Amino acid sequence: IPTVIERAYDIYSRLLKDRIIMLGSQIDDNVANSIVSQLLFLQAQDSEKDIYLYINSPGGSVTAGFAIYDTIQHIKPDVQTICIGMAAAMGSFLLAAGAKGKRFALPNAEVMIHQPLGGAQGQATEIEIAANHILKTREKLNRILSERTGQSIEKIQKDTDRDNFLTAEEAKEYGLIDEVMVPE
Amino acid sequence: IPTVIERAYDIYSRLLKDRIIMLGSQIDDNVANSIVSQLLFLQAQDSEKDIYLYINSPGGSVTAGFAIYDTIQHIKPDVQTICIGMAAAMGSFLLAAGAKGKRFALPNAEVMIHQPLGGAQGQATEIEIAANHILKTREKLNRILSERTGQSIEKIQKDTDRDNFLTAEEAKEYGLIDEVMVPE
Amino acid sequence: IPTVIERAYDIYSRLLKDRIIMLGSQIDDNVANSIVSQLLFLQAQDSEKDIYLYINSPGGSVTAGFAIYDTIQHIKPDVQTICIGMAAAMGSFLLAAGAKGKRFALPNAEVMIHQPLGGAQGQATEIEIAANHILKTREKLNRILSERTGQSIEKIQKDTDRDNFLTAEEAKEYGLIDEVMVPE
Amino acid sequence: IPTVIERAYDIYSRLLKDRIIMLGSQIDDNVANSIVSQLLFLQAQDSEKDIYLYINSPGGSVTAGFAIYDTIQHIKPDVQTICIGMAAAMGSFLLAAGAKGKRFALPNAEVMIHQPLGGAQGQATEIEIAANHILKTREKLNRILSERTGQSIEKIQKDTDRDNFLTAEEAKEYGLIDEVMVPE
Amino acid sequence: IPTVIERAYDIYSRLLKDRIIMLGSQIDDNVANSIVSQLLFLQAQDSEKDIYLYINSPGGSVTAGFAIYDTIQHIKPDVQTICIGMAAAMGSFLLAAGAKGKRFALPNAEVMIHQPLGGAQGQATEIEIAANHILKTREKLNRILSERTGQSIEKIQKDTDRDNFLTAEEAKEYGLIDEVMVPE
Amino acid sequence: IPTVIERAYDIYSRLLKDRIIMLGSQIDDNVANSIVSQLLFLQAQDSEKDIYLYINSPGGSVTAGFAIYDTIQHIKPDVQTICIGMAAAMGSFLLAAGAKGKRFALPNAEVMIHQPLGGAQGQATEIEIAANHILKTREKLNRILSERTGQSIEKIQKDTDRDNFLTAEEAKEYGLIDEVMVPE
Amino acid sequence: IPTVIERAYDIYSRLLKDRIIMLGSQIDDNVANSIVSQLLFLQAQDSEKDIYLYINSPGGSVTAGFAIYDTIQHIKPDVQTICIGMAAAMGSFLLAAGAKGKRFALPNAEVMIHQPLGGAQGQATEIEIAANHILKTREKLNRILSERTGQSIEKIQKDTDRDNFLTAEEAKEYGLIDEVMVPE
Amino acid sequence: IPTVIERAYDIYSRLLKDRIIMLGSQIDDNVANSIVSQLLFLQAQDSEKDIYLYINSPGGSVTAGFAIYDTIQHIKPDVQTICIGMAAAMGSFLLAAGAKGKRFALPNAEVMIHQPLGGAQGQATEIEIAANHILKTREKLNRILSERTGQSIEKIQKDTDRDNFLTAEEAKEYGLIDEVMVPE
Amino acid sequence: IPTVIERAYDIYSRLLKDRIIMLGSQIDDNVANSIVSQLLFLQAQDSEKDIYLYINSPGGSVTAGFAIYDTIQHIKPDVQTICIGMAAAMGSFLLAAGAKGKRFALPNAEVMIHQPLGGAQGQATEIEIAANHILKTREKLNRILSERTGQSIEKIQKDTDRDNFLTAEEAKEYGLIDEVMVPE
Amino acid sequence: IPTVIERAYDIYSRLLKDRIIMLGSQIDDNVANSIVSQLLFLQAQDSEKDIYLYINSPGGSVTAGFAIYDTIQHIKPDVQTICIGMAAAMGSFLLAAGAKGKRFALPNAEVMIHQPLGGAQGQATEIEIAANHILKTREKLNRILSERTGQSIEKIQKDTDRDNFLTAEEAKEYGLIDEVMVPE
Amino acid sequence: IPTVIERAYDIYSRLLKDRIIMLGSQIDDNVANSIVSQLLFLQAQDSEKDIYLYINSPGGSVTAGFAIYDTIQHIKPDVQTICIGMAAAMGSFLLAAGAKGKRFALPNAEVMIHQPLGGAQGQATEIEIAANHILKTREKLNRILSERTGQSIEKIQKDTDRDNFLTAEEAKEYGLIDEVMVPE
Repeated sequence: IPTVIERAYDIYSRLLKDRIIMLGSQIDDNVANSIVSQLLFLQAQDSEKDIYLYINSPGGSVTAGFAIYDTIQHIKPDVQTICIGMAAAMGSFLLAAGAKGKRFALPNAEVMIHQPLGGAQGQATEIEIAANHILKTREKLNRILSERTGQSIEKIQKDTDRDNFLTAEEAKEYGLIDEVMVPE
Repeated sequence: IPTVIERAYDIYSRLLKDRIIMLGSQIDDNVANSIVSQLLFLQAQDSEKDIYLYINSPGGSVTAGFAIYDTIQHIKPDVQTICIGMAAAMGSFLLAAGAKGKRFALPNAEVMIHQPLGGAQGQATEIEIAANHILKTREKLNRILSERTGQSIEKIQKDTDRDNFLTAEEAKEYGLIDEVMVPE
Repeated sequence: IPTVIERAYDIYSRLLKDRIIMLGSQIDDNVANSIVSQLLFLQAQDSEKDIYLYINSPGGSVTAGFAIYDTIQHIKPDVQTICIGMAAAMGSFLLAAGAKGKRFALPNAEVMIHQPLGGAQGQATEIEIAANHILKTREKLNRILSERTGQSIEKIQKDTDRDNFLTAEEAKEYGLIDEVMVPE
Repeated sequence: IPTVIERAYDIYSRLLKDRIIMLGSQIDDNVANSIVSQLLFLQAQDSEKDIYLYINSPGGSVTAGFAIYDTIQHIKPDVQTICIGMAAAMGSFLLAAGAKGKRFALPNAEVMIHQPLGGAQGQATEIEIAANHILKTREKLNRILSERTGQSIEKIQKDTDRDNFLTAEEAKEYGLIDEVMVPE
Repeated sequence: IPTVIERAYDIYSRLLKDRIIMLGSQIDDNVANSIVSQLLFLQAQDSEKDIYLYINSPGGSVTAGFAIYDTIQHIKPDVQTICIGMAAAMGSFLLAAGAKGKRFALPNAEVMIHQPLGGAQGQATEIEIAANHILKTREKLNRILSERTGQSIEKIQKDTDRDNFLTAEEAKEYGLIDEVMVPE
Repeated sequence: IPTVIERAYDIYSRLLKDRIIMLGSQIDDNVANSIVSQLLFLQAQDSEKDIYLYINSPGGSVTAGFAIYDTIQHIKPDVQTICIGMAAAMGSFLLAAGAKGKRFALPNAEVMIHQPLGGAQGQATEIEIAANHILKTREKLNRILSERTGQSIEKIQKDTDRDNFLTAEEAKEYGLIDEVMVPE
Repeated sequence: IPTVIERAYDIYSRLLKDRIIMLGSQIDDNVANSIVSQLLFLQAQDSEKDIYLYINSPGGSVTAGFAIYDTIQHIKPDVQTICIGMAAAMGSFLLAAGAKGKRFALPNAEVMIHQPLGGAQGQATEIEIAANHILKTREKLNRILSERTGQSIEKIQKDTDRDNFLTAEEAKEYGLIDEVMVPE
Repeated sequence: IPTVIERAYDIYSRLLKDRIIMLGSQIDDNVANSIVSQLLFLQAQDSEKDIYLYINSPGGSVTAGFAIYDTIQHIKPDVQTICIGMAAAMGSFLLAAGAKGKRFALPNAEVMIHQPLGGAQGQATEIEIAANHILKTREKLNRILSERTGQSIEKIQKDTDRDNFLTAEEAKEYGLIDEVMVPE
Repeated sequence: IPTVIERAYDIYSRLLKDRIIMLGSQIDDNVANSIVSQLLFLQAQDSEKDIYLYINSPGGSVTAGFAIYDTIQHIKPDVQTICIGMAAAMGSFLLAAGAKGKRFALPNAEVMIHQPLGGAQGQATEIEIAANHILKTREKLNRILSERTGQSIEKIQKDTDRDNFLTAEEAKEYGLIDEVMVPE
Repeated sequence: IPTVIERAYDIYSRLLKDRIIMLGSQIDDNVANSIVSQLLFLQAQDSEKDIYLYINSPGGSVTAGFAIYDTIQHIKPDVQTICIGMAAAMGSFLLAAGAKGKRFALPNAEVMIHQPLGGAQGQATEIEIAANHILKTREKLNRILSERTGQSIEKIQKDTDRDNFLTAEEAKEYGLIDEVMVPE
Repeated sequence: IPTVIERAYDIYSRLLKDRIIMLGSQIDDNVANSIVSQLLFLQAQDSEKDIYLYINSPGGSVTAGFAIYDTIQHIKPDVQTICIGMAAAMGSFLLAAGAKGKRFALPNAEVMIHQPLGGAQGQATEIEIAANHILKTREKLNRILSERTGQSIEKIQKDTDRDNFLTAEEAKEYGLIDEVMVPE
């Protein structure tokens, strides 16, 4: 909303100039499309200086999440992830997707992990196709999460059966983040 | 709707007196509950004289259908099934469930068979449970249909993949009915 | 709506006692189910004395109509058809379905014939299936109409491409009715 | 609404016993169907004693009106028509359709005549068919009205171009009624 | 819906005369009130001759179910339970509540068990109260179910975590029913 | 819903003949008005033989409840109260209002007590008047409840601050009922 | 809304130039995302000169509030908090989170504290998870509030059971603010 | 809406340059937030030259009003208030809040004072809290009004019981304004 | 949404300066019209340097898709296609439409192919026209897909009968893409 | 949507600078008013250099279409028409209206021709006026189409009776376009 | 919609620079306000050089029309009117209001004239007032139209009784326009 002088920016654009990206909403195709564009742009500016991705998100579309995830992995700069407020579902997935050693959460931020949600309507055959797809998506999520937390696929499976709320400390213990940023 | 004298009946009740049951609507728990009750009543009246079930139905709930199906098989009297207009989905299933040799259709009546429809919302686990259930329901339907038409399970599976519209002649050929009642 | 004494009837029931059936509405599964029931009941009462079906109807469900059509052909008594007001679409089909020599229309009654309407939603394959089904239903209707009017299938096809309004005299000329009842 | 003893009637049924029919609503297929049924019933009871049709109606379906009209002409008993309140559009058409010499109005009743209303949606071809039909219906209405009032088709055409409100005296002068019933 | 002569009954009341009760809908306060009232009436008629409760129900209100359950246990007559179609959730609970040795299902009937569903809105304190209540209700349900199936509380808890669909044979194996009524 | 023969009743009327009243719904003016009428009628029939009031109710209007409460106290017959399913709020108030020594609950019935709910919209002065009224209503309820359970006003006040769920045993311990009817 | 010249600003941006942030709305993810961004930007500009946060807010999302809270604590500059109008719920939480000695309220500003609100729908297990989470969230809030006011956890718990409205003086007395700014 | 050149302004901004603020709408949190910001900005520009607040408002949120009121009293410049059109409820409150000797109304402007409005939903306890809060708010309003008009608290209480419409002269007589600006 | 300095751009425009186009939404006439314009503009800028089209789309209008497809083939520069997130239906069609050797997907991107969806309402003749058109469209799509993947028309037809979800690797194996971009 | 630098343009304006006009939407009075303005402006710039009109449109208002049509014929520069995606109804009319020899379609673009659609509500007289108007409009359209394609009026009449889908090649064969632009 | 460079304009403003006004919408108070303003502006710029008013309008408010009409007559420059597409009702009124000798239509443009439309609700006296006013407005319209076309008031009255559609040639013959602009 508010504007800054230098030429005129909105507050987010001003921060973007310092290689900061704010994710402050649910993740859908628009948000993903914006985040990805910001990442590509920041790389084209300087492919050495690393990027800061603040995350306060309830989650959202799994494929939209992957567009962000893959883009983070694909670019040269390290992307630091900093969780403020809440990082849930696909949000926490992205939190854990920051460059290793540079994934943070503020002391009172919360992390939640759980299985993906979906739906299927129609013929038995169609429902089967949808069910297979969502189960396959869960495997893919769990696999990549296993790699980035160091937890086994079996433990992830069990821990994400229902909503699982984690404190910043517990999140660190789990391997979703590296450090909880103690007040300076 | 209209009334007959003898004591006063509505037209359907009057026909019930002659052991005739009209199925003229979609199949849901109320309809099943009424059809089942009529069947049990008719048996208590006379367990020898057979029963006439006219069927003009687009189908409906699979479990509500099975209430009717199982009740037909469970009582002593033979239940003749006569398709007028249309017998689709669970409706055609019930057509096929009449006493062997006594399943009829009028010359211009239509029969349609296809796979069951359903839906699943929520977690991956939840969707899987629903998917398994509807696929299991399809096997059950196909198995019972195989027994009453004499067609193989494999053929039924292929033939019900999409909407399959059958003429009265084709329905006899298929083994869903025994005879097409030629005008007297 | 109104009641008659003898025991108490509604006006339609009173007329049913004289073997008169009123069709005064669009044709759907409920209406068909009731008309069919009346026909079956009337035959059980006396299978010789013929039946009077007055028709004032804009049409409706093709399958519902066939339930009626087939039942008329199936029972022993002749069913006279008498068109008052309007007999359109499936309504004029049934007008033409009365016993030969006993299909009437009052002088200012109207008849309208046209092709069947429908709809299809979804995948290309599904639309195809629906399209084939409605084309096949049209052939069925045209064939039967051909038989009852004496007009060729080709002429019927052409004449029902769009809405075709006929006067009582034109309907007689076409072979949909036999006589126009001149005022007594 | 209210009930009378003798066996139990509703008020309209009690009056039907005296060969009185009440038309107190707009004319549609249900209403027609009921009025027609009453007429046929009354004839079957006694084909000599004449019938009283009270009319208070804003009009309605032209075809539904013709069902009534043609039925009045077709039966043996004279039908007196007595306008109370308002007889408009198809309503006034029916008022004029009573047996000659026996078409009445009460002193403060109103009559209104005007052209038929309708609609057409779709392709140019479709609109043309609809336009032709409604113009033909207007000719039909004007022709019959000419016959019953004694006014020329050209005068009727001009007088019904817009809404035309008539007093009871003016209605008599026009030939829609024979007598205005002066208070006894 | 339909009527039987003897005096006039509706089909359900006619069956009630033979000590049969139909449960054909979801269970709520109205349904319970009715079922309870039936049971009380049947007992007052004869406290020896046992009662037949047909069940085809998706379930519903837990407390409404308990009104039924407790009334079954409270009256003198044995209450046979016969599952037709589907008995799910509180439905299957009532199925299992029949007199021991007299709990049946038809061959293609389905049974489903799962945990109770609820909701809580408002302050943290309020949500806690609601959570405690529903957990307590679960214990109550599992405890009584344990008693009637012979399965341990721990196994019930695990088996009802998600939707659990059972065939008639599986239901008997589980101890929800005693016999699957083979077609006679 | 269902009908019984003797002359024809609905099930509830048949039970009313045995002095049994079913309360199976929320309590509002209509329900109160009906229960009150049933009580007055039963008294007029026989002022000695006591009455049975089954209660499965989530509660409802406080004043409607009092109409019932006061009528119970005002009539000569003892009114037994039997809780099946759930008696909450004004429901449990009525439960406790039965003749002392004859207030029962079935083993798995639930009781819930809590403070009354309301609303006020408008001017400060208006809101004050509403607030005073609802607080005065709470005192009245607590006072009467104190008298019938033997618990102190202060204890009631504290125990009804939030929703308070009670088992049948707990309800007996509290003094809301006298006995829990163990299965016969 | 309005614009200021210097280059063009909206009024809020103009104030942001002087290190003033306006919180004039309910707190959600957008608002948090903006406030946080403003804070980060202000720090990058000058990490010594302190920041002014005006608060007129009814509250909102607890996690969104924490994103703000943690950011305030994380940055170098002191953040003064000044309550104008109303600071309620998470609003008053943030008011109390300003740098010690620099938390103000205007003389007629109001503060309101109460427990967090939430909801849970679904299975007993799911409701339990939600209940536990909100109860934990309350502990977290009470703990941090205890630290910043100097009141014991037990007192906070009691004082936030229901809505608790405080004047500016009472808020200072409570330790939510340090000073009430007397008119200059 | 319209734009002025100098650099481009909207009309309001152009006036803001001359230290004029327009309040032309109902008072809510946005409006207050904007007015407050304008006030703070104007002071930062020049803390001597006084400020013009034109008021045409039906009133609105009491707390939003107090954010404006307190900011007026807190800043150094005098704030002149000029009522054009209508100043009602919180609107007239703010009118009376301008610097003494500099509160104006145009000759035909209207002022209306009345008590505050609100609402309370829920438990008796909850309604009581809300009632107390709104009564306390009314005292606060009345007290501050008494101070600025010179009328006793008792007189204000009586005069604001219902809607009280005042002419500009009557408003001056009451002490809400100092002068009515006679046309120049 | 956010802004960049150099002159002021939005983030997408900034990327367009580097010949990058973002497709991050469903495909309709507006989106196509924008994408086409971007392509034409980029060619007028430089007809040698190739273009980057990122694709994260659920698909959409087939004709709108073809506007893009044809424009890609029509312009001189090579158009690289890079799938991030999901490319489904017409989305995946466009993916496969990039310059050969320059069609990519990120490791966790998904591709889905299936037949086109549509609808038909109205007369039999009209439905037939619609059915023919959509079948013809499917042939067109399969044919072009066959050319770009190197798979046979027959295999495409079978593979697209229902929803077919593909991993990045599977998509490469199919011939939809050339390379999966491994993290750098 | 996106912006280009040089001074700042939106992408369409940038293309307008090169005498390109995009028609990407249905045709109504706004769209027409814009396209017309663009044509007039482009002429005032340079009356020799010809203009490029890209067309992807489902059609729309016939009179709006004529505003565009007539303006194309009225200005000096040749207007090239290029169909991308789809040109239906009035869309395809405008496609055919480009300067002879300069009417193009991309290889997979579709063209559709059919009769105009409309509606008429009201009196018979009113419907007749509407019907005449739309028939006259069809003649006008067919006439002008005849002139530009070289097909006879009678052929156009027949070919546009229903929806008529054409490929790019077929469109060329028909004389709607001159060339199909083969990929360069 | 689109933008032109010189300083930046929208297309309409660019054309306004050349003294061209586009009327491409229904006429209401906004549209009138805008057109009027453009006229006053153009006059202030140069009161000699004449103005071009293009008209494609279905009509609208009669008083809004008159604001435009009177403004045209009041200003010094000649206003040419050019009808493109359609000029109906108040649209055609304005077309005829252009400077004599400078009222044009393009060859395929349509003109339609008819009486004004309105409505009146309420008391007999209120309806009378409305009726008188709309009749007086018709006289006013007809009188002015008479003056500008040279047709008599009686002919106008007759010709506008119903919708009257005119071709460009017919319009010229009627005197609504002077010339039809043949393609250059």
